Amino acid sequence: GQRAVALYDFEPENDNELRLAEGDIVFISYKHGQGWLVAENESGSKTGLVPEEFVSYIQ
Repeated sequence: GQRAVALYDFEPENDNELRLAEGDIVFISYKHGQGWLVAENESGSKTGLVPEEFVSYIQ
């Protein structure tokens, strides 16, 4: 997936959503819909939905 980093902490509230902490290394697999990306964690051991505005792509 495409290299990115988490901008803010993200508290899920749902089993479909992936918890983030500010500064986490992640990889974006695809866009699920308006406002939602499917992401994997640094090692690829976990995957889930995160807000589109809570990540930035690594240049």
